[PDB]
This record gives sequence, structure tokens and C-alpha cells, in this order.
Amino acid sequence: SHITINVMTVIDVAAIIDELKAQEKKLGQTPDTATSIGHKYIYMSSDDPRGWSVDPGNITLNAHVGDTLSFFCASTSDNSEYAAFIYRLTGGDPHLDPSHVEVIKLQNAAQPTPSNGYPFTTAPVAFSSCDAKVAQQGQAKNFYVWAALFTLDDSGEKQVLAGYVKWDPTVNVA
Amino acid sequence: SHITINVMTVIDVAAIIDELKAQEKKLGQTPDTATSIGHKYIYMSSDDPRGWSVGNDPGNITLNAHVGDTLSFFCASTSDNSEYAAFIYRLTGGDPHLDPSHVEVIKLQNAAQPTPSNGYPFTTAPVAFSSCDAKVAQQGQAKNFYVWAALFTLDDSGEKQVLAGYVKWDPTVNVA
Ligand SMILES: [Ca+2]
Ligand SMILES: [Ca+2]
Ligand SMILES: [Ca+2]
Ligand SMILES: [Ca+2]
Ligand SMILES: [Ca+2]
Ligand SMILES: [Ca+2]
Ligand SMILES: [Cl-]
Ligand SMILES: [Cl-]
Repeated sequence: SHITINVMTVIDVAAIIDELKAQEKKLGQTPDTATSIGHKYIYMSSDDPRGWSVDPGNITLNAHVGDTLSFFCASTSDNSEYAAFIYRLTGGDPHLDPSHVEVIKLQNAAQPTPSNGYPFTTAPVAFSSCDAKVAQQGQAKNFYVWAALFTLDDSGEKQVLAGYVKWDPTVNVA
Repeated sequence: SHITINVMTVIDVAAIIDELKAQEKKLGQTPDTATSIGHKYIYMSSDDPRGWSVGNDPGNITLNAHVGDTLSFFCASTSDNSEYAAFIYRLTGGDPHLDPSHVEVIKLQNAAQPTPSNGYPFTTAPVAFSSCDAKVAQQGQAKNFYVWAALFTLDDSGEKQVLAGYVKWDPTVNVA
């Protein structure tokens, strides 16, 4: 029958921001004017039980038409310094059909406690993912993942919006 | 010229738990009794400014680092800890290549958070993170180095995550 496949993207948020600095380009400041970036700093993995394999910006998934791809992301610090959140997927036609972002709030998500991690506790945490339906096997040509990027301010306690990016990962469905 | 290098591990928590029970192996229920697992379901990335490459095999990574550099290890499930979840709480071994420190639990008063139902406008709220360091003591490939994590599942109510158990794996880390 039909399954959901997690596609997790680790993002080098620092590299992307510092790249743009040196590249004389600037970061988009509205969700619609997200800066289009390479897939140089985009590292995908999956839980695909049907099997899968991965260069950066690329992934090959065994998926049937009717399967759902569920896109998750995080910075290389697991959003504890720089942070990234996906809010949108567009395109993919005819291979993928994006849905709208799904915000999950676990009222009791597992959380580490100081100063040893264990014993672990629970507390409210919010997460985001965005799904895409597999509509046709092949390499999706025109598929964009959109994410908001954040940095840690000098207080070391608050993360602030740095801007919006989008990238065009190469997703092969097989 | 010393720098901190992030090592992010994505973990297929489901596959690790399934294969363990399909293999008759108990899942460790105490932090000190974590079950040694293969590194088949371990996928590492980095932010290493000096460059890096990711193993044709999972459980491998090659990082450009110098002695005195610090590796900081982070992790999450394939669903970003929103269904199954994972948290590093310990690193052991590594002699003479890596020298682990003890776990650090980061609490951000105002971590960035998505809001329903559009994600944006984002908000902020308290969230906890864990990571653990190892100092680069000698270039080469660490053989005796273990990352330890607590694994969690999402119960039937879909609102609470519960402790499944503890595991440790021995990633192949090449410092070059
Ligand atoms: Ca909920
Ligand atoms: Ca401690
Ligand atoms: Ca995370
Ligand atoms: Ca030590
Ligand atoms: Ca703090
Ligand atoms: Ca919506
Ligand atoms: Cl669209
Ligand atoms: Cl040790």
C-alpha cells in the first residue's frame, strides 16, 4: 500500500549566510521574496524503508506513485545556534505535488535536563514539516524547498530572523 | 587558529529499534547500559569550514581539522525529533585521536518556533537542546570512539514522547 517517507535536510546555515555576504547578494526579508540559493550546503537523509541513497543537494528515494514525502530540516547545530525552518514547498510538477506546511506542537516533547541530559523530561516544543505527494517517477525538475533562517543574538538566549531562502534539491523517485 | 566544527548526525530511530527487536537484542534501559548498535542507520553531516566529506558508507565522515580543534556532536531523528526522537548524552573513548567532554544541555529562553497554521510569522519560546564535544588530539581515525543517545517514541495520544531506551554507536571519524 502507501507509505510516508521522511526526508530530513541538514543545512549549513552559517555557510549560506556568509556565502551571500561575500557574493554581494542579500537575504530575502519576506516569505515570498526568499533568496534562491544553491544546493551546496544542503545534506539530505531519509528513513525510506523501500531503500534510498544520496552528493549534496541530491537524493534518490524508492517511492511509488501515491507515496508521501515529508520534508524536515535543521541547522548543523540542530537549531541550537543558527536555525532553519521549512515553511513552503513549490513546483515538482509532474513528479511531485507539494502540500502546505504542517506545524506540529507536542505538549510533552522529550527534552534533556541539565546537567547530564538524563533524566529526560517533557515540555511543549513546536516543529514544522511540509509534505509532497509522489505523482510520477523520475527526477523532479522544478521543485523548491523554502526555509526561514535564524541566528542567535548576543544575549545567547534568543534567535532572530535573518531572512528567507529557497533551494532546488534534486529528488529522484525510483 | 582553533575552531569548533559541528558534526550533525541524523538517526533513523525507527530502523534501529526495529532491527534490535528483529535481532532479539534488548534495548538498554539505563544510560550506563546503552546497547551497542551498528552504524548502518547513522548519517553524519558537518559545517566544517576547513572542508569535509561524507562516507560512501553511513557511520563514516572525514573532517579537516587540526589538533586543538573541537568537534561538537549534535543529533536528531529523520523527523527532526517530532515523532521518534534522539538526544546525545555522552561520548567515550577516542584515545589518542579524540578527547570527549561531558554533555551540554542548552536551554534557549526564546528559541525560534513555527506557529500554526502557516509556520510564519514565527515566534519564540523555551526549548532545550543537547550536544557533546570532543577535542581533536591527533589527526587520524578514531577506532574506540562511541556516541551515546537516548531514543524516544511518540505514544498513541500523539502528544507525548516516551523513553524507548539507550544506544551507543561507534562512528568512523577521520580527522585529516
Ligand atoms: Ca499537538
Ligand atoms: Ca554533567
Ligand atoms: Ca531539531
Ligand atoms: Ca575526556
Ligand atoms: Ca542558555
Ligand atoms: Ca496553512
Ligand atoms: Cl506549488
Ligand atoms: Cl572517555
